[PDB]
Amino acid sequence: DPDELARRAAQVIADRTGIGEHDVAVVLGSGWLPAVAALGSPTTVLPQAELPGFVPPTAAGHAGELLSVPIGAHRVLVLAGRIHAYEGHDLRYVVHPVRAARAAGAQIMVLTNAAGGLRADLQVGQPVLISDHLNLTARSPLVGGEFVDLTDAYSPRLRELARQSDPQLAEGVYAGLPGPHYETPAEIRMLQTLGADLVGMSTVHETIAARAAGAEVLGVSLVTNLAAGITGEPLSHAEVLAAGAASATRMGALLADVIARF
Amino acid sequence: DPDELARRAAQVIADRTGIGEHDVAVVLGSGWLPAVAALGSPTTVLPQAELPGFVPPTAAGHAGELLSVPIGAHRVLVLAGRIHAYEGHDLRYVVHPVRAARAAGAQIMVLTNAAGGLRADLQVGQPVLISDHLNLTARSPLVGGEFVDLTDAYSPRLRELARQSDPQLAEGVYAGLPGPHYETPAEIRMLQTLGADLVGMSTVHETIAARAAGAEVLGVSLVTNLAAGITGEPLSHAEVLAAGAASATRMGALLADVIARF
Amino acid sequence: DPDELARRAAQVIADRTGIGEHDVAVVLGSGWLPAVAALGSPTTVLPQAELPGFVPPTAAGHAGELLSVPIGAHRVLVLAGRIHAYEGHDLRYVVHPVRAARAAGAQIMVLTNAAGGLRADLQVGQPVLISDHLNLTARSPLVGGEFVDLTDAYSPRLRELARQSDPQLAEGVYAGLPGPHYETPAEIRMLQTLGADLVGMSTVHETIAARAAGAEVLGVSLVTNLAAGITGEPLSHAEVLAAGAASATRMGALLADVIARF
Ligand SMILES: O=c1[nH]cnc2c(C[N@@H+]3C[C@H](CO)[C@@H](O)C3)c[nH]c12
Ligand SMILES: O=c1[nH]cnc2c(C[N@@H+]3C[C@H](CO)[C@@H](O)C3)c[nH]c12
Ligand SMILES: O=c1[nH]cnc2c(C[N@@H+]3C[C@H](CO)[C@@H](O)C3)c[nH]c12
Repeated sequence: DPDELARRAAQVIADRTGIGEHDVAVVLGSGWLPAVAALGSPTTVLPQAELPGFVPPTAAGHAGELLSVPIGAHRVLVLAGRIHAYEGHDLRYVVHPVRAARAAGAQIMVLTNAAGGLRADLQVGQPVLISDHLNLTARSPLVGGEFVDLTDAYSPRLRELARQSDPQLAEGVYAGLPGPHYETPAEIRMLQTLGADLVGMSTVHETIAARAAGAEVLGVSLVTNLAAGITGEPLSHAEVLAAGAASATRMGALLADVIARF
Repeated sequence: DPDELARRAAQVIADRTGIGEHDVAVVLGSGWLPAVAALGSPTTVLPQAELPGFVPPTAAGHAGELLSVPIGAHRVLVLAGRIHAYEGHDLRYVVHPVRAARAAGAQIMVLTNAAGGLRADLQVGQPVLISDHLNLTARSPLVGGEFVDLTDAYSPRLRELARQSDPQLAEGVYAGLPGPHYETPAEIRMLQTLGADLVGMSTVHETIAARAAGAEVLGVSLVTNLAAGITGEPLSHAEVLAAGAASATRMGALLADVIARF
Repeated sequence: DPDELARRAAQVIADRTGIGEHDVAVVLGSGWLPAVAALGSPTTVLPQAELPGFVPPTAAGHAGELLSVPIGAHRVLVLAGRIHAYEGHDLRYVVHPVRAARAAGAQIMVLTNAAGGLRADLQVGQPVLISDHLNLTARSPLVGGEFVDLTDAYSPRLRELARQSDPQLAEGVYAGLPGPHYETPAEIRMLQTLGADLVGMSTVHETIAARAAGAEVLGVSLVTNLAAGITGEPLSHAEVLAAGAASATRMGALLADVIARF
């Protein structure tokens, strides 16, 4: 039962942070690890693994920590690192962090990730707001009778607030694939034909779960590389992390400022 | 064993209805529940849960009953309600009803469903004959060695008979997705590029199983809403059922008239 | 563990063939069974079922044997027949043959298969080099941390060598689907829009596993039929095998000559 698991996790979060309720939750993805400090000074930092239902993150660049940080007038839950479907876990565990955050009081989820850029105007190191997504996993974190509407899944309101922080920000459609292998050039051309501007291996299910649980979502992708075949250069996870690190300053600053505007 | 479980179901059906063999089978989908009255008067009504191999339907608007109704010169098996892949059951259970119907003698399957409309001409409340489908579930109810040809999976002959009943009936390509979450506007634009005119969360596997079993198929979608992003308005299951109810009488009358022409 | 099972299978291969190491591996797919003779005179022939981790092939036209054949200056492992995902096995077993071959020393994998033709200039009986693929199975044979780059997954270098044998060889993008049901005409139109020139039910995962393991790949499809909807004619596995048999002479000769050029 996802509901009870989330409640139990939320209770532990309240007991360890000393805060009965949090207002916003942020998940830092690949390349986003160094952006955690700019969010503010944490009042609590603990291992995600400590929390009920939390499968510890294992991918490089994912700290696997939970931080409670005051940002603006909000108490923010920072999920430094996430698990992915390609790691083999049931989607119940993949979306648990977001559900636990919701049970802890968070009504706004800021989901960040690294992504390959498909639209010609996107450059490596550029943060892109997610306007919508393409779930190409043939799966759903929802089960039986949960008919959730995904119109405005990525709140236009939150994207406008983000632009208030940095009017420069572009938007794009995120394609969520299973992974863990990167795409072939032909698959990238296919994704372009399908309307995708960004490609990654997470987020879509978490967004679906967040909406199903009544929370708004702000998605932010960091273009860590141009999609396969666009340049012809080889992609590697280390390169993804390195690319993300180069924009850590802007990223951390952006998150801190936008969240304060919520 | 699928075949043997289908035979057991067909036998219980014969015993309970007192009819040794049926000629046509109809599966009523979301919103079609109240269309049963217009089909004719049942000689027998029983719970699907009482039939071997039948996983009971659980989605709202799915009665989970089996009726034996005489329509014209045919003895018709009416499967009021169905189970869906999003309910978590293996496909053998999802296509079992159709296989049991075939074992009961049904050589024609009338698969009805609710669907979101993507093509510009479609209106809410409009019945649409399925001309072909797009299986976007990445699954199949068939196993090794079952290399079934899907050309004319939706019998042109039956669509021809349907138009004889209502000359104004339009046709469309149905895209079958996993569900249970509705599609994002971006996914809808993607489906239009893929050639989809209607979008749903059932039917495709049942059609495949029916063809593999040697039965002809007539697919009928009731546009219960325009696809996500077309109107921007929210989608909800209650609304799907409500829309279906507004057209239930017409749908039942249509089915009765078409089937009598078989 | 996949790697351990692979190394173990490789030790058995070495022992039963008396050959401590092989240089090239070739997988013969549907319709390719008779092309084995032209490869050369085998020094050892044994059932795949007798090797660790090898699930026996079951589809008609797949011998299920492993042959050690000297071709040119190379010691070649010939996998006569393969298993498919539609047979229900975990992808670990589907890609095991390739991983075992790599562990046995093979740094080049020649993956052959039967495929439906989508591009208008491709004819039944025509061999087509795979330039790239579209993995439309929503799956991957890899697990967490195995972020493999798939640029040039099908070695341009090996395709060049292939053309030195037959300068008239055409290239095409292969779409890998789950199967086992054949595609609907609407699905074929979709595949064309997605950039597919060939459609099949294997190879993509084996290619991914090969690349992840450090082996180059040469993919060769034999157009055994025009895709569904192109002609309207019925498709069947027997016809696929018959079509393949009609070009077995050309294929066996092609394989023997190309491998000798490696
Ligand atoms: O080109 C790409 N294709 C698919 N995903 C990504 C990502 C995103 N994350 C990064 C990480 C792999 O390096 C995995 O969890 C996917 C960055 N670039 C790409
Ligand atoms: O817009 C749509 N997208 C996907 N499926 C449907 C359906 C069909 N059924 C209806 C039902 C959900 O309300 C589920 O079993 C899917 C109607 N409208 C849509
Ligand atoms: O039209 C086609 N669609 C999908 N696969 C194939 C193939 C390839 N193999 C052949 C075999 C089925 O007959 C199965 O393992 C798929 C040949 N023609 C087609």
